[PDB]
Amino acid sequence: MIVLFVDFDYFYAQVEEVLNPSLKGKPVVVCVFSGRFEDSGAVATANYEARKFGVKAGIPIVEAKKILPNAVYLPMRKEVYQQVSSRIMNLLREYSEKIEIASIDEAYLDISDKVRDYREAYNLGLEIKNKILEKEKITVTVGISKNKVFAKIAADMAKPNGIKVIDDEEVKRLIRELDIADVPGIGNITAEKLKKLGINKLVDTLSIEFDKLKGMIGEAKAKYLISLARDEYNEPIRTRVRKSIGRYLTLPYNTRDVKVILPYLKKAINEAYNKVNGIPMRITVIAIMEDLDILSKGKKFKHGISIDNAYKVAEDLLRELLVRDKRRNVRRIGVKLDNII
DNA sequence: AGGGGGAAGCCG
DNA sequence: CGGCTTCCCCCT
Ligand SMILES: [Ca+2]
Ligand SMILES: [Ca+2]
Repeated sequence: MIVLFVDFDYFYAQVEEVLNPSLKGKPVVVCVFSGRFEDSGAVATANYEARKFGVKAGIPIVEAKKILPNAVYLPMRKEVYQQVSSRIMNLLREYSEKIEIASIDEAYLDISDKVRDYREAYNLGLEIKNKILEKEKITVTVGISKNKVFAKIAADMAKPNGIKVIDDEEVKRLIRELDIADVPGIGNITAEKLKKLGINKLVDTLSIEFDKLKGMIGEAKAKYLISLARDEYNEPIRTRVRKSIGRYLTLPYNTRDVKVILPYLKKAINEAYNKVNGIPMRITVIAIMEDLDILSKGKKFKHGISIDNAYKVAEDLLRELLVRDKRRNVRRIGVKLDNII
């Protein structure tokens, strides 16, 4: 199996630069403004000119502005980014049908029965890059390896505007030298738990008894990590099915008054419904509380949920959450549409 | 043994 | 911080 992973470089910011070539070479900070205060909210994506100063995704906007007070701060334009992305994805479909659209800016291609050699793979990666740059004016990073995980590692190593192959031998070396924290799917929580016990590299997870590993990080990731370190990850390209579409709004203040909350919830459902190209069979209401804790209550039907009962159902789920948590106020309210068609 | 449902984790 | 995905209870 030969897998080619495509990772659109600093996507949102880069789309902004394409829409405005006068931004290129300037710190660009694409943010999610929350509307509560001016400058409230978080950074969503920043270009390299910004991230070289610590201004990156996840940090509060006011921190960003503290570090880089003269950068170009732009609000999320997700509909645009998504149009561009759908075009690049369609573009990618010409090179393979076995394709997994992992997210808005990431996609996996099984080019196995379509190259037969890693040279062809590299060259095809250059072809893909040149095509994408030519048609959509954005640079991507291509990773190529023996599976999805190492393709992604390759991309991670070559960002931005890179191309990288990880042959079998380099896989062998990587199992031994690559930090657990750099393993795709492994975040800071898992990495910290493992780090506490001297588990630092992939091969390290072999040194510890399975039951103990599972006891630390859960069966799933334990099986995952181990299979990687044994170089037995054989997982195939699964075509899409990412059936979650969400929408979240921050309330004008914290409150338990459904009379205040429900309105914002409906608009959320509204904007959620037109973002999706199909019908959800399951709806979940999601409340972010005042202590930032999150409550979910959802319902699935054997049929599609029209927007008009999405309102009713979601109001029921909301009231239900307000019974479930009699203590805290709500700070943000949202919805997740699942099981789409 | 199995499929929800809801909380925990990842990562831009 | 925000929005998705993963995962692991939990109750037949
Ligand atoms: Ca990415
Ligand atoms: Ca990682």
